[PDB]
Amino acid sequence: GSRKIIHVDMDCFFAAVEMRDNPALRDIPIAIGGSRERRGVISTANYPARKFGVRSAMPTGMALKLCPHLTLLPGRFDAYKEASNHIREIFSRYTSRIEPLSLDEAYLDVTDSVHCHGSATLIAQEIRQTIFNELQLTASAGVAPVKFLAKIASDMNKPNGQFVITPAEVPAFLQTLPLAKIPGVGKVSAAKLEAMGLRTCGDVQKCDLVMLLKRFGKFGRILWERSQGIDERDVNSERLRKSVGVERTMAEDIHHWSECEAIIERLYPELERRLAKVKPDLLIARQGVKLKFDDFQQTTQEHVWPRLNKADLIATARKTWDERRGGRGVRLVGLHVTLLDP
DNA sequence: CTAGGGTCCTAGGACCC
DNA sequence: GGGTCCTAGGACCCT
Ligand SMILES: [Mg+2]
Ligand SMILES: [Mg+2]
Repeated sequence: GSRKIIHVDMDCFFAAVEMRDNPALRDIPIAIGGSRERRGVISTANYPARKFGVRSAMPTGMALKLCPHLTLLPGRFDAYKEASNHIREIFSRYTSRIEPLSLDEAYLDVTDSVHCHGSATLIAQEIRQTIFNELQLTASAGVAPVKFLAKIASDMNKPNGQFVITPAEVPAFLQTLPLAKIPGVGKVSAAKLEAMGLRTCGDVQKCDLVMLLKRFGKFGRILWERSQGIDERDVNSERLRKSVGVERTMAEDIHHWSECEAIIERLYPELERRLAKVKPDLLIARQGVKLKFDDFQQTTQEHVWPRLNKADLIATARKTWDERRGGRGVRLVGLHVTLLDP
């Protein structure tokens, strides 16, 4: 009863696309991200930039201190979406059991596959080769009996490689696995776990489930399970979008309601255009707004509402402005919609 | 020197039983 | 008191 899960993951995705489309960017340090003047961050970087320490989510000013010649690109999201659609269609040549997680990666359940004599190792390799043909981008892959190990495995031999974890290999792999490598255990959790002496899955195996449940709730059950290679989550090909949002961080903090309202007037057409692609009649379940202040606290207020409406978003933003700003400056304004259930 | 696109979980009061 | 909805906040995911 052992499944075969593939996780496929594009290498330096946004950057790989810009270098394919402009070969002049191949050997110099490049990064997709907002300028230092726009108070931006790095979305991703190529390997020449990463050598300097440039990483995703790094503030762009820090990226530039590490790497003064970093070439900064704004991003061509239709080009990334196009490559994304292409690799998903390549995935469909092998199975319909496809769960995309973002533009550039998916899980594949090839347990019941007929291709490559049932070899998941060879399927992953054929998919990676096919993506390099046809798109001229490289992908890495991970093969394992459950999702999270497959996703960990696709990181271990990148770029342009893969890694297979067999059931017999799972116990040795887990013993020294840092908890922070499990998808969904982030910096805050890893720090709480470290402070109680839990660094690796081997550390957590020596823990009582009941204690984990008390100290972490349902997360503690996930931790206990994952530390044993237990991950019964099925590959789900029927997930649907639940929200759509449009927000912007300004280059300077704003301090006047007129500035905030002016921001909303530019954001609203974008939100309407993106909703309409998926919901022509603009019918929704909730809509709402987001402010982030200069102390980086952020607040949202959203409410049941039947149909995208600009004035109500202005009105709600006005209240949030008056009622929870407390005289602080505002670095970000955002709009938001929750989509109807079906 | 701190983005923009999202998902999922938690938690208190409202409302319903 | 138990479901479920409503809303807010936050950890976390991707690039
Ligand atoms: Mg990637
Ligand atoms: Mg990815």
